[PDB]
Amino acid sequence: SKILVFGHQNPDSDAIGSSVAFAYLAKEAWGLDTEAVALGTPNEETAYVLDYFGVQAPRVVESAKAEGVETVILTDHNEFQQSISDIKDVTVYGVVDHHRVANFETANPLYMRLEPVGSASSIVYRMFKENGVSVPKELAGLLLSGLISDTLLLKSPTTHASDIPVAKELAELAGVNLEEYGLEMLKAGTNLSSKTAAELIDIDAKTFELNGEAVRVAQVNTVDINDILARQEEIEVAIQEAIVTEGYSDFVLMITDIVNSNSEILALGSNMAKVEAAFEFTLENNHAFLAGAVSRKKQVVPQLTESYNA
Amino acid sequence: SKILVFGHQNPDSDAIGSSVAFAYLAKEAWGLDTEAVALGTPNEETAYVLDYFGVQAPRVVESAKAEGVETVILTDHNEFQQSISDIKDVTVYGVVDHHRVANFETANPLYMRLEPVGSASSIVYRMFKENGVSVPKELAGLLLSGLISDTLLLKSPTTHASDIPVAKELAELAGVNLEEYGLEMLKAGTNLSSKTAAELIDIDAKTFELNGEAVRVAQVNTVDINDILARQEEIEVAIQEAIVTEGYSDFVLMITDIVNSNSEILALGSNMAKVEAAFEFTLENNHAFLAGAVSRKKQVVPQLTESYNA
Ligand SMILES: N[C@@H](Cc1c[nH]c2ccccc12)C(=O)O
Ligand SMILES: N[C@@H](Cc1c[nH]c2ccccc12)C(=O)O
Ligand SMILES: [Mg+2]
Ligand SMILES: [Mg+2]
Ligand SMILES: [Mn+2]
Ligand SMILES: [Mn+2]
Ligand SMILES: [Mn+2]
Ligand SMILES: [Mn+2]
Repeated sequence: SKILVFGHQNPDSDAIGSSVAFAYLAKEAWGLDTEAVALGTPNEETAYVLDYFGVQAPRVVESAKAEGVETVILTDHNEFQQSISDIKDVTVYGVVDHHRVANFETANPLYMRLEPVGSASSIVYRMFKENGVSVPKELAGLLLSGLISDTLLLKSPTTHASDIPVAKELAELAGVNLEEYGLEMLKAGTNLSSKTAAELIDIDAKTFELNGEAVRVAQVNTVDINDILARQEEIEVAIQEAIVTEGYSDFVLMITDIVNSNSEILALGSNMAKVEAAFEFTLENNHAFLAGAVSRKKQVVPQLTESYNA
Repeated sequence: SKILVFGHQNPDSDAIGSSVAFAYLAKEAWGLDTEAVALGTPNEETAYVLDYFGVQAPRVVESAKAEGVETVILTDHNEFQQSISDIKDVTVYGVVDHHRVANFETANPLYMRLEPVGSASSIVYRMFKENGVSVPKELAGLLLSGLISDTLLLKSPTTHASDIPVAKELAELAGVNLEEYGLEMLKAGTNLSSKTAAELIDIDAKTFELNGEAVRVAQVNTVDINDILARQEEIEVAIQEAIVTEGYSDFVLMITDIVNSNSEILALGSNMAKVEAAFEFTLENNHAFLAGAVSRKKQVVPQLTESYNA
């Protein structure tokens, strides 16, 4: 009785790693019929991880029905609007995630395992351990990347103390130096020249349903804010097209400096006041600086989730 | 930083056991400041368990604000309408449960641990084991009861294979014979003479939000269906009062024979067709027989959840 295992739309290092990693555990521990698949082309960062360990990027799926499957397992997400296209007409078997919970419901009791930690991979790893399954080296690689990717080499305000031992142990199992491998994959994600302003606002974006509204929050990684601020024009022309065509209410863009841990916010839409409220700032020409922010999940989502209700 | 730990409204053996059991683990494993409390007077069954092991029933709480607490941990439930009165203005720290998920959302990532097993207590026990904490005898007692109560001495279609070892091991730790203690507590819950038809429809009931509707599903334990069917009149007079006063759309009552594993369904409301659909049966005089049903969570909820949508 076949089961797909996947990450969210616009899939990322953590999203792919955790998902793939686990389809393996499930088979070996409980002899389930799990096949890890994904909902998109890997990003430039994941590409590098995938090629660095010589794993093939997981095939891209359309809908469960297309695969003739009714039962799934979600990793790194749970919000129905972020999931596979036909998530309403399937059974969720199990969820392994590290996000807040919204727009998620079921008919029957499932397995869930959510912990608030720096990645969804740190959990899958910990779970490999509870069931005495040895991690192949190459999954130790993916999993690790997942954790580096998500935490920005263990310095995001999402890094939990539980992550640190997890780091040592994985790096070792992968045969890389942590400090040394970390920078060189993180670099691979800051190359934004291969991307047109259309694709750019959509390397890493998610839809949120705040209080009636569809708000779409996107993030990019860079070493220099003004590179993207020099592309402001097209970037905005692209953003507008998205809001019209998709029926978003607003769009929010985090231009994160991973070297200094800051972001610039670029936002347009009908609810600008709701945005400024969430950030105690002023959009000068559609944007503003936000000092020390790198986490969408801890420094963006909760705040919007509040000022859109208030 | 104080944290309440509790079961659902109309609290039961599993609801109290699991909740109490865990407030202990949390303290001893992670030194949290958890105090187990509950939202009602124990039922006649739990009473017997509580007195059999000499534990005091947990104080009854009004609202978190009344206790000056903002952070909670839910066991044996998750549906906001089944929880403490002010669950919207608190932070959910963690959830340990074995039900489907609905009407549940958060602002931040939490701990969840849901598994589909015969009780929420079988999970707390298993969890005591992952963290090398010895269970006091008397918590081994509560936990066990929780699992017996919920499964009807391991014969409900909710008993998982994972429950059986859990049973042996707990019974032993409690110093009771499983077969022998099981019947004598289960008996304690079938005494429905101490209850007026008002209280009767509300020993064990939960509200469900199916597709706009408020449907309220109640269950009783008996050794003889016709005892309750002989009380039909008042029982119905009481039911009506509930539907008017609360603004339910319909009421459903499972008259479960725990000796033979059957239930009689007694239902009134605006959506009778939606009910009959879910059960392939005909209400003769507001009721009908349903052969082999004992589980609200596996044989009632999913079916309504479907015919109310269909
Ligand atoms: N078959 C697995 C199911 C499971 C356990 N934990 C999970 C977490 C997520 C998804 C599925 C699971 C088991 O017996 O343990
Ligand atoms: N403080 C606990 C938190 C926790 C783990 N599992 C949980 C399940 C439910 C609620 C809380 C928890 C820990 O460090 O592990
Ligand atoms: Mg991310
Ligand atoms: Mg029950
Ligand atoms: Mn992710
Ligand atoms: Mn992640
Ligand atoms: Mn319960
Ligand atoms: Mn229960």
